[PDB]
Amino acid sequence: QYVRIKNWGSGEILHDTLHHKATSDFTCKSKSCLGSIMNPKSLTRGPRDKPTPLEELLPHAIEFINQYYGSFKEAKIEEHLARLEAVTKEIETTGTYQLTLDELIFATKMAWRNAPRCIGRIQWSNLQVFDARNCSTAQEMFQHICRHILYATNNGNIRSAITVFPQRSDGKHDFRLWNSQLIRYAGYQMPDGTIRGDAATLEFTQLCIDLGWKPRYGRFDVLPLVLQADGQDPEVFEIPPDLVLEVTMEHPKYEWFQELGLKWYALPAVANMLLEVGGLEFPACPFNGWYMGTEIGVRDFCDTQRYNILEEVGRRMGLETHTLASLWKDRAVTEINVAVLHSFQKQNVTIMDHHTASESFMKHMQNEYRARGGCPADWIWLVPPVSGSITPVFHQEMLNYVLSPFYYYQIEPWKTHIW
Amino acid sequence: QYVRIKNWGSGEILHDTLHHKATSDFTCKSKSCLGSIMNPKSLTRGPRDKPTPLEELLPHAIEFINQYYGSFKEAKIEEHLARLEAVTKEIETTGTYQLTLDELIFATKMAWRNAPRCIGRIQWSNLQVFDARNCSTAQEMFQHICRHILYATNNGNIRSAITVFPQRSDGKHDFRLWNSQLIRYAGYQMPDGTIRGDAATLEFTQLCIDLGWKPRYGRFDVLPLVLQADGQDPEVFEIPPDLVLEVTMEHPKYEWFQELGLKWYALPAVANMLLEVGGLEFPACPFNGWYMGTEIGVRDFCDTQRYNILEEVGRRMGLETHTLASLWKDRAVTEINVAVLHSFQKQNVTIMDHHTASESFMKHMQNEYRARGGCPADWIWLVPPVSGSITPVFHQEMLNYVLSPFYYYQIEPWKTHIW
Ligand code: HEM
Ligand code: HEM
Ligand SMILES: C[C@H](O)[C@H](O)[C@H]1CNc2nc(N)[nH]c(=O)c2N1
Ligand SMILES: C[C@H](O)[C@H](O)[C@H]1CNc2nc(N)[nH]c(=O)c2N1
Ligand SMILES: [C-]#N
Ligand SMILES: [C-]#N
Ligand SMILES: [Zn+2]
Repeated sequence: QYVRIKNWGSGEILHDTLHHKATSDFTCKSKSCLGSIMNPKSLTRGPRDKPTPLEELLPHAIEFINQYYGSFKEAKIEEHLARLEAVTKEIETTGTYQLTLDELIFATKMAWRNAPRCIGRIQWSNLQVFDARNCSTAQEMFQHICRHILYATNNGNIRSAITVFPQRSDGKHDFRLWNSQLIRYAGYQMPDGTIRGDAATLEFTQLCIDLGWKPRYGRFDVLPLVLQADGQDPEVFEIPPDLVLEVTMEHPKYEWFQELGLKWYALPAVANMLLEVGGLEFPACPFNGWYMGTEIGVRDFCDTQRYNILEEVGRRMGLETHTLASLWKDRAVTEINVAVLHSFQKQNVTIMDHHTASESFMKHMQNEYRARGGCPADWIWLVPPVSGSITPVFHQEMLNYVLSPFYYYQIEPWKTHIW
Repeated sequence: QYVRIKNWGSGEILHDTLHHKATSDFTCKSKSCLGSIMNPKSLTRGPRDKPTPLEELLPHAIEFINQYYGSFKEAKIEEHLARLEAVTKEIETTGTYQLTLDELIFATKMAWRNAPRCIGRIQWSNLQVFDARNCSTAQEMFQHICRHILYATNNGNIRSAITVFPQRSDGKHDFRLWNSQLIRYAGYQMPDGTIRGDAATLEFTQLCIDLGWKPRYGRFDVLPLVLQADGQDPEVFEIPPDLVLEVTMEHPKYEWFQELGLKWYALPAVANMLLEVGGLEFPACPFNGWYMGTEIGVRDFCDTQRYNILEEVGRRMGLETHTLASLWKDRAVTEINVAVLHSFQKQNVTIMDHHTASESFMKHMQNEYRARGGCPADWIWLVPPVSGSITPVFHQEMLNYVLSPFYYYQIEPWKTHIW
């Protein structure tokens, strides 16, 4: 059996069978639907005290091995069987197991492919993987991270990449990045009460300050890298400025846009998620793609809880800023998005508009149903923050489910860390 | 216990306990989340052959009675108990029961209040209820419907109202409106292949034609009323033109907007849903509110599957219509929304912009948690089709669940009708 999915923009239908591979449980009860919750337990993978129990690890590893050998065009049964047996014995004798380089590479791409909230998965097969499972010290992490940033930025020609640090063992020697993303701006709560910079990073910025970092009280101060190696206490690392590429904002027609003094970094790199594969868990695996215009223009700049610049852009456009019914927000928000796209393109920094991204995803989704009868998708995250109905993703029904490999969230490290 | 709900725009939290009253099951499995499905079984109430079984009716009626008497500021226990006993005996002796006028009025408002996909529920206590449970013929339905339209339009000063026809008995004498809404435009598939008018009503328009209605092949031809009384075959009824108020579209700055020849009706009136209360089911209960700018400007006019006018508005604004990345759609869509709001306001027809509606709902939601610890809400339907992130509803987490009384969908009558 399957699940019928229809696209109201074209009356097209699809049959989802891939949801049968659904790991465990999502976060919607039998009665209620918690589909709009941002960080539900179902999407989180928390700390540990002892190694993952064999009874549960062994079966997961078997699934992944089979999954891996089942992806080849031409099967290699003999190798398939040899690997199963080996892993089985290893887990049974050592209490865990190591992945081969090719299994890890496959896993990082499948996890990306299974990320329901990612709009850019059509790029899933193009992923540079940096194997840092050898790493043991904070300084070495720092180095791997710097190499990653340098490779991924590629002077504006953004390249998708991921760096995998040592897998979790007993959970008391976890490798962790305490940062939300590799590159982010600091947020400071001034005496008067006002916030300076990015309000979203207040807790973290305050944390860095406690760890010895010198607050520069700027509006766009790149935060430091806070690294945790082998369950060891976190160490602060300033990011070499040459490595951080930034785009200064200017509108193609409004010369006063420049006067706002806005700028944003070119590399979006989630640094705090956990990669799960065949029972193994990697709590440190920073990855990056390239930006979608609306993340910066709509969310980062316009979100009331972020740089909240709408009001100002409105006045400067001379709109009825005090008459909500005039739709001034709609006008300003569009001019901000045009500036963002224009700026990235003028400084040759890879970037994609939400319409193009939307049409792109729709192509990926079709390929997916056509390749494996399914494609986990979170409608709420996949529909752009503006122009929703104008993009095809809006008219597409979709099912959301957790597969494996998968990128899970984690509890903020500073809340579960034994100092 | 409860469920923690957070608003990321203000860090505010709420505790949902009202979800405990959740009827049966939603449409999200234990593993998968079908929260983006438009017409899931969980939201539909289909046909019948025999009267609703006592074993299940009696308990529902008891719940509703209790619910009704529990809403008074000052309890009336004696009356509470008298009513329970009476209903109990009636169901036990007649196989069903009748609601009092006040119970019905309460029920229609609670059902509105429990409609998770409605953005305008802050108006829930203001509802004109027309009791047509006495009705027996198609012509009488037609009359009630005409009275409803006349009262609700109120020459532009739109008033919310609902007309309740006879409740379902054995399911073989159902009263039904075959129309999507009371007032809608016809859609015609021309020989060449092109569609004329509203594509969304092709199946229905074709149906009317089969029933004898004369297709005027226009672009804005008000469809006829197709009424079903007492399980009797449907009868076509032209709507007196004087009763149908229409707004002609013109932009406040672009004189060429008028040249597009757009117009829309002033009364949005869902005509095909089923009202469920204490086990009883009313398959005929047309209701109406007033419009939200985006329903007409964004969905009705811009939806590719509807009047699809974006491209044309784009050319006429001289935008790079062939460069998706230019964000021309974003610009056109805004000008269309301004025309719609401007037009309704110039002709004094009640209407609300999506920002105001959004802020309004957020106020309702707060009152609700504060009044009964909950408020079923469908994020996917409550977030406007454009400017999503710019409205506060977007940053509000919410839970979706089916309570009772409730407005359910139904299977198109022409698919389950015994001619
Ligand atoms: C080709 C470039 C890519 C684009 C255009 C893209 C775009 C996006 C966007 C728009 C989001 C939403 C972020 C937000 O709302 O804050 C997202 C989420 C996500 N993407 Fe991608 N992505 C890309 C590459 C990647 C890569 C390389 C991976 C992993 C290997 C990935 C994994 C995910 C995950 C796990 C999320 C969820 C993030 C969260 O929940 O906070 N994406 N992506
Ligand atoms: C005060 C005016 C009202 C406003 C501004 C309002 C607005 C809306 C909007 C924007 C929708 C979405 C329609 C769509 O997406 O196609 C909706 C849905 C809904 N509203 Fe309201 N509403 C109002 C009055 C009412 C009334 C009087 C009732 C019932 C007594 C009601 C019941 C519902 C229901 C059941 C839905 C779901 C419709 C569907 O699923 O197709 N609304 N409303
Ligand atoms: C409450 C709601 O879940 C929340 O605001 C979501 C909505 N959709 C989103 N979609 C994306 N891509 N990113 C987000 O941060 C959000 N926030
Ligand atoms: C597929 C998806 O459920 C569908 O396009 C929904 C999204 N949100 C909506 N929201 C409202 N108000 N009305 C709609 O018709 C829809 N369509
Ligand atoms: C995607 N990050
Ligand atoms: C609301 N209709
Ligand atoms: Zn759900």
